[PDB]
Amino acid sequence: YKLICYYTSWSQYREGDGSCFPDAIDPFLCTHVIYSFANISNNEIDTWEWNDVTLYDTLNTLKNRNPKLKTLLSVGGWNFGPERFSKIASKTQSRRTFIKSVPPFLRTHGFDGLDLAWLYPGRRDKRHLTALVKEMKAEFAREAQAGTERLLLSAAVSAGKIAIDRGYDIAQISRHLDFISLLTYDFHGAWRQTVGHHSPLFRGNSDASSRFSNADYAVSYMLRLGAPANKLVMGIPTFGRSFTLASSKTDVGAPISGPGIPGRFTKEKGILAYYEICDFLHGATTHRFRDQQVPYATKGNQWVAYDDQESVKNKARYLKNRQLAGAMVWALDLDDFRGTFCGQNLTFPLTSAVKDVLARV
Ligand SMILES: *[C@@H]1O[C@H](CO)[C@@H](O[C@H]2O[C@H](CO)[C@@H](O)[C@H](O)[C@H]2NC(C)=O)[C@H](O)[C@H]1NC(C)=O
Repeated sequence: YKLICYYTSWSQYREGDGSCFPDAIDPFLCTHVIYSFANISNNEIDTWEWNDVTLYDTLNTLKNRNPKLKTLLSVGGWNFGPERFSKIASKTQSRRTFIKSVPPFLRTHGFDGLDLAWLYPGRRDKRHLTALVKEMKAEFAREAQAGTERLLLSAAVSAGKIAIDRGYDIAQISRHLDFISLLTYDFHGAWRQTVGHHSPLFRGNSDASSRFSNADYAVSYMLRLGAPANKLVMGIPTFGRSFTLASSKTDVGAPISGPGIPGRFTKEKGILAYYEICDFLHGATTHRFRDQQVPYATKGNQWVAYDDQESVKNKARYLKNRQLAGAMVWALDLDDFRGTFCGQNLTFPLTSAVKDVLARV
């Protein structure tokens, strides 16, 4: 089983303990660590933060304590417009140029592969996404001839039924991708003003409207579309989505007036690092959707939907029973990397909870 762990570039700028550098990562923890967001300029992959080469080096030295460890670099992300990806991939000339620029970059900085985070291809992009994966992989095979190890190629895909039908040809890109990561956590997406859990596991059978929103539906679906189990990796979140209530009501359906107030370290609306959530729980009321097997908490006029050690131990357990390739964890930096925020003395409590279940066969 694989344990893919995303690490983000901008977690270095957080104040106090919130700050995080590749330095704090346990090398023996995950199998694959995906460094977050490279960029594109003049049609070639390129750096993003001023000090990326430095940090590239720090992350890639962990492979010195753990040789089994594999690291990849990711291109795209939410704050990277899709029109941008879309326009590189639809002109074979600008496309072929980006591809050729990739292997040497990865090699110079010591990455074992590249990851595509084209955040949401559209109806008009399905065909080019395919071209890009196909051609990119071809380029990696041809390059392994120089007698060095073949660079890995992966992709982070949407888990929303309508998004998968609209922009992905799952059957095709699964042939060329080393693994596929399922973004199974943005379900109660950005819109609608009702309280709800962003990463529920099941249908929460007490809910009738949207069955397409949950890890289970998403997974079954991808399998039907043709992606093979041994390439699928299920996304697990390490952050919580927050709302500012608009009434005394706190149960399913309750009205929302907007996002939740920012975390003291995370500084961003509607979001909360896990270590922040640990502090938050003090004086907070905790509840747990039995149906979807995921917890939520309220305190004041704030309602937080999140994932704890056991809702996570559970998602992990599902993943195994359906025989998938492994689990993907979004942001080791959003977890309690110091281990001084969530009661117990453990470091990376959530990510290691997943690793425990994954390591028991
Ligand atoms: C990522 O690469 C992009 C595209 O190369 C960089 O984009 C910009 O470059 C110019 C100088 O700032 C601007 O005039 C343009 O707005 C812009 N091109 C676009 C958006 O089409 C961008 O700087 C890079 N991002 C970072 C953080 O370096």
